[PDB]
Amino acid sequence: IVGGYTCGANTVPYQVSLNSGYHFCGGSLINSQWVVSAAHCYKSGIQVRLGEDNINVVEGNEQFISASKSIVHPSYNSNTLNNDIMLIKLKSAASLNSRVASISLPTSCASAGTQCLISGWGNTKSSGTSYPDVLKCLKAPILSDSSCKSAYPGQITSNMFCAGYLEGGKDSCQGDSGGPVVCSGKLQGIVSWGSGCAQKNKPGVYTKVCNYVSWIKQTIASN
Ligand SMILES: [Ca+2]
Repeated sequence: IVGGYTCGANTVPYQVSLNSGYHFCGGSLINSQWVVSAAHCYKSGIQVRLGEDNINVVEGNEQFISASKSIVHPSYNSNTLNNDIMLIKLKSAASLNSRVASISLPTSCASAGTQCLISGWGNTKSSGTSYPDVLKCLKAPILSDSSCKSAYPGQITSNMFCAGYLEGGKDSCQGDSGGPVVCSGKLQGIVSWGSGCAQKNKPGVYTKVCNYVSWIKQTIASN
């Protein structure tokens, strides 16, 4: 997250870190057994880390649970990132508590203009590289479809939305991929892509989770 703030330990209790020997992507706990992330964060051998604040110190509220299954969307296209969503099943259910909690899936899609909370352990520099240890947060508004398509001509599908600041300076970034965009208390986006991070006229692009709720529900009903 570039231009964000330190969230505060366990104040984003549905945020997970995906670990394959190191943190590589975020995700969102949607019930005790399932995490939603980005399909471009697929790796074999994922361990889900819940209750994290500092990802490099065991502070006492973590649960580390191996994934048993990952399910990339059936229509994921890794070239365009259309349908950039994946489900990860935990080998064992998380113990839900004040620091490890699920986020609701949406009933309706979020509105342009809505300020959402984006979080993660990704890079905090627009130019250069610095990865935080503790979870960072950003409030960013959803941008109109026409603004998003003007920023990325011929690249935005109906399964993507933009959020952020066209003047630059505030955005998600590498290493935040897969993590949540929460708007009015529901998971509305997944950190997916953008041109650089926090560059002028190049806002973040997010997977539109409200288009996937039927797939998520039927998949979790089946696995
Ligand atoms: Ca930790």
